[PDB]
Amino acid sequence: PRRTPQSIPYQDLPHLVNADGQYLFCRYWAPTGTPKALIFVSHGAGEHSGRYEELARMLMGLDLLVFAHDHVGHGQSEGERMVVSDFHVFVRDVLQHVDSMQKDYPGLPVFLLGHSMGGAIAILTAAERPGHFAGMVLISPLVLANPESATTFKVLAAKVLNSVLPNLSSGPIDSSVLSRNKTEVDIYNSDPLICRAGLKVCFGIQLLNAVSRVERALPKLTVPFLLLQGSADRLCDSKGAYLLMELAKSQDKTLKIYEGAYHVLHKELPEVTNSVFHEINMWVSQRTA
Ligand SMILES: COc1cccc(C(=O)N2CCN3C[C@@H](c4ccc(Cl)cc4)CC[C@@H]3C2)c1Br
Repeated sequence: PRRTPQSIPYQDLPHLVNADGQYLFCRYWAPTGTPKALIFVSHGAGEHSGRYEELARMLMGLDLLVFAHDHVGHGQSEGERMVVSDFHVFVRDVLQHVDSMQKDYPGLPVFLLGHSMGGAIAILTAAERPGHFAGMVLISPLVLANPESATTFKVLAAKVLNSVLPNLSSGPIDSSVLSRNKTEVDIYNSDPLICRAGLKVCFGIQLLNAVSRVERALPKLTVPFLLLQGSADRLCDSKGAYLLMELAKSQDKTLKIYEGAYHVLHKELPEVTNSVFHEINMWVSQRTA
């Protein structure tokens, strides 16, 4: 029996096998009756699908069937931790899962919800299939890197390093910049399914590839979207949210800025989290009625 990295047999859990023969752990939240729509939840770097329990329960409460998987190299899925052969693997695997759900629920509209790197994955998925998705909810999507981290000098130095020692790691991401809510920082720091090892050079290069690919995809993006962004985000720069609003061709695009908020808006100070849940609820409800 194939087992998760935590030694649990996949036969005990919801799962799928991707095109590379890797098992991905899956999570579902289905309503009691006929769903109004489907929504895939796309998590960020280093985290996993279980972090979306409360948001998913809210969406299921709106009669959507919510589905997710842990991206390769994350959570309870297989793969070396936080590495990927090419960023497109994440997009391909989302499309596999979406195609499987659409075959089981034909005719239902499908939405995407993505945070952080998961938001870049959602943008690239929707840009790969224009007109396929009904809408997207983006929570601090990866559109622009922190400008102090991604200078030309440092990107060229990382490309040189990647050519020699692709597995060399930097220090870990500073978890205190994820959220002003210190209880949520403590929860993040003690979740065994989160990867807090330093970012490997090779994966840093894939995240730079995601940024480059997102920029080229923006003029192909026509899907309706809700974009939520904190003004003090040190991981996905707020300028990227403004760039997405300017360059996406979508006729239905809305931005809400949370002044002073950090990166994980759905796990921020209660005033911010409650607003994020309310805005997503309203936006999805208006587009599923
Ligand atoms: C747990 O890891 C997490 C948690 C939360 C967010 C992220 C993430 O996606 N980022 C935070 C880093 N930044 C690094 C940046 C970069 C790479 C190489 C070089 Cl030379 C310079 C800059 C590319 C974009 C990513 C986005 C991660 Br990674």
